[PDB]
Amino acid sequence: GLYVEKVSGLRKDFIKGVDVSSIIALEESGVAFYNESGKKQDIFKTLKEAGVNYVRVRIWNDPYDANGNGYGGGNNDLEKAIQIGKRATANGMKLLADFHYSDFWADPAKQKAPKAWANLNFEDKKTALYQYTKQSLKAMKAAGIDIGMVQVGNETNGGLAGETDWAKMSQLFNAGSQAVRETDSNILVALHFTNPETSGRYAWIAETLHRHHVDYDVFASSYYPFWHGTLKNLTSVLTSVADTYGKKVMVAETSYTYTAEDGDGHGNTAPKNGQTLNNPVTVQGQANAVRDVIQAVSDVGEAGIGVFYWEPAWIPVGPAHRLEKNKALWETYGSGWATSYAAEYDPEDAGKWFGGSAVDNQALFDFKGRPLPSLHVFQYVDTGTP
Ligand SMILES: OC[C@H]1O[C@@H](O[C@@H]2[C@H](O)[C@@H](O)[C@H](O[C@@H]3[C@H](O)[C@@H](O)[C@H](O)O[C@@H]3CO)O[C@@H]2CO)[C@H](O)[C@@H](O)[C@H]1O
Ligand SMILES: OC[C@H]1O[C@@H](O[C@@H]2[C@H](O)[C@@H](O)[C@H](O)O[C@@H]2CO)[C@H](O)[C@@H](O)[C@H]1O
Ligand SMILES: [Ca+2]
Repeated sequence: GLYVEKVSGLRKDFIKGVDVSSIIALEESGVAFYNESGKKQDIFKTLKEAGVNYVRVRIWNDPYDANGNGYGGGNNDLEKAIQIGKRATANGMKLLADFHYSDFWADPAKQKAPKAWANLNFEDKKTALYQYTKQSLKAMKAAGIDIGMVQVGNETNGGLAGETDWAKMSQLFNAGSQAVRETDSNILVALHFTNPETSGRYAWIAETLHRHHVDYDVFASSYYPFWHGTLKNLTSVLTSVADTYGKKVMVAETSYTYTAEDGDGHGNTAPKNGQTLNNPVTVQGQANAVRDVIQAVSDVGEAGIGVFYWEPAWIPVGPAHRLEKNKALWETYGSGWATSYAAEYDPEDAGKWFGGSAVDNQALFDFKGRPLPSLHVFQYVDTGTP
């Protein structure tokens, strides 16, 4: 019964991606995924069949404490990035390596230097970042992974690898870019920012990137309708960057709630009083939201290259009523957004909120691993529903 209005002007090579970085921790936690028919199947195969043509994976330098206890949130390191990349290429999908350049979650409020770079002077940290990127990419190439793009940083609105001065951040951006350029000329270099609704922000950032000669191809943006303003604004601010600086643009992260229920007992990020919810919290609502961001980015014209849905399969390791049993799994496999072992690195946030999935209700799969009708949105935006 799913309905999808055809996206007008959508290019045939539009990037349709998903970030399923938590897939490895989940599978080790016992979680399983299925396909339409209902038979266990590799999620990457189901994604390919759904029309997805790109996979994004977050990479933390060393997301573990001194003893090796994972910080959680998927315990995403280079090693899991290779596992995911291999399965992505094996299923005909390009890879987007997303380097946070930190040992844990990197966002507007958190851009902590990796423990190894904790006390390196700026010069040495820069070359370490360049080196890390270079070696990581080479390990992926060696694994035969088809890399189509690299994100030098994740939501670096106010910092990167412990740095907050934009003159220094730019040098770090170039150190990362350098590595990518040396690895493969065909790999697109992306920079990722968020909060597009903030007046003049993206215009200021783009101009600053230009004044510091940062070498990049894609100006990426997060876009969560709950807090980031209108689609009209998104298109407007991305088009401005595109036309003024000749860059490509895209949405590196987006999602929507298909249900108000919490599937694993650990409070979800959305929905919540105060959040802007222009679509009904249903499977159709979710599908309309995705379809609309795709339209919004496509409306940018030449420069709008794609949209990545963030974590469409971070489903529960168990029902909400088995909360205590779930905690054990989140703790042991880091299949939750964070573990108590991350308190040493991030006492402020992870330190007091560690637990399970905060987005199980925004997946494109149900709590049991079955694909929701909304997964079809990737195929239907080209033609629309029959
Ligand atoms: O569980 C209900 C509560 O969740 C809190 O959110 C927690 C952290 O405060 C939040 O930073 C974290 O977000 C993770 C990561 O830091 C972020 O960059 C990324 O985009 O999402 C991650 C989670 O998917 O999530 C935890 C979850 O407990 C809310 O702050 C609190 O109000 C309440 O909703
Ligand atoms: O990780 C969650 C989420 O954070 C958003 O940014 C919030 C807030 O909305 C901003 O106004 C604030 O400046 O920074 C915080 C981060 O703590 C960000 O815009 C989203 O894309 C997500 O990263
Ligand atoms: Ca939950």
